[PDB]
Amino acid sequence: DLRLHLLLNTSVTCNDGSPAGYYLKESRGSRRWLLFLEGGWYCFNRENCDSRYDTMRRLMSSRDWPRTRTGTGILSSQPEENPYWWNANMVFIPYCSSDVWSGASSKSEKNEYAFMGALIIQEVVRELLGRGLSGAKVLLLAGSSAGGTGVLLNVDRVAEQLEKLGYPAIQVRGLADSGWFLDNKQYRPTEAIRRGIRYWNGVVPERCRRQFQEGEEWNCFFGYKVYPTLRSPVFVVQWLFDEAQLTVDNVHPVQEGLRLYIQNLGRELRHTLKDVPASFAPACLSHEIIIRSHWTDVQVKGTSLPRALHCWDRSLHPLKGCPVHLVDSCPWPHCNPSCPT
Ligand SMILES: CCOc1cccc(-c2nnc(N)s2)c1
Ligand SMILES: *[C@@H]1O[C@H](CO)[C@@H](O)[C@H](O)[C@H]1NC(C)=O
Repeated sequence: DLRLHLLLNTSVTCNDGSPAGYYLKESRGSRRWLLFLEGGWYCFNRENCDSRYDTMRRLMSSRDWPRTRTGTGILSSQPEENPYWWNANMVFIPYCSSDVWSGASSKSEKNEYAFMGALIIQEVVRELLGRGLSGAKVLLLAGSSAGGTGVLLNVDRVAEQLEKLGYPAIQVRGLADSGWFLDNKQYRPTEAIRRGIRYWNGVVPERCRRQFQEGEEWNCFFGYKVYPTLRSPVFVVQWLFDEAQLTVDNVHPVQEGLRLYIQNLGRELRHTLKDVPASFAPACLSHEIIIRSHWTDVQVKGTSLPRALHCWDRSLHPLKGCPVHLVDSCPWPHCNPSCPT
């Protein structure tokens, strides 16, 4: 169980002005820290944010949050559930900003909602330094779905923040799960992200912003475009046939047209990962994995995800029998026998 702490700086808020926060389980004998970003889509104007507030309110407010949460998957402390980092200090950061963790805008007389995702991450890091993070050797910023995209948008800013605060020896790294999307042709959101950035006062990494420039910052929400601009090591986990990708593409006895569409999506995803040295991409139809209790079950080329992450750790000190780049080559969902049922 991880215990809730609401942020002492009450100007850093969820969508409705209530305080943001984090859940924490400390491990006194460890210098590794795992900060996980929750996912859950986003909203991009007054009307669809109002709808979200009616029936997805825990993603917009802390008023009804429970005081504890059970750590699962990579946030579990049991070695049998989490062979990778079971003895680490564990942090779960709830997603209550509806902005893919990019926003920097307060609620005010002209803004019905606050969008403070980028500032929530910075404030969590600041307040954790007084609770033991000042002694860390590695800070892994991880996340799933919108939280995986949030890793890509924020990992280098966390590294810069710790450098400027006088902690140049903490190694900052990223783990992006199910946040690597393609701005492809639909079978039957670039615009929704463009509108969202203006609504949220969204911020993107500096080098990516300089490449694409004003009005085109939406490009930096797409992994294959923002990843080459990053300096921190990032490990990319992505199902080749991601369900959120297919939903946006308007895909739901498969005939030739849809067969070719689905095979081309897998091929394109594989192509964007060809030069990503730390990656895990199985040929499955699914969505998210790293905080699932059965995350230990899937394998690519005989290597599990916890093993690949451990091999990544060793590489940051090629390794015999300890691979870090694992991408399936077979071209149809569930051609990998270990896919989630
Ligand atoms: C942060 C990006 O989020 C997503 C997620 C899933 C799909 C898409 C898109 N698909 N087709 C497009 N033209 S954009 C974007
Ligand atoms: C509180 O958070 C706001 C928003 O990021 C920031 O401008 C301010 O400096 C913070 N105050 C303190 C005391 O940390």
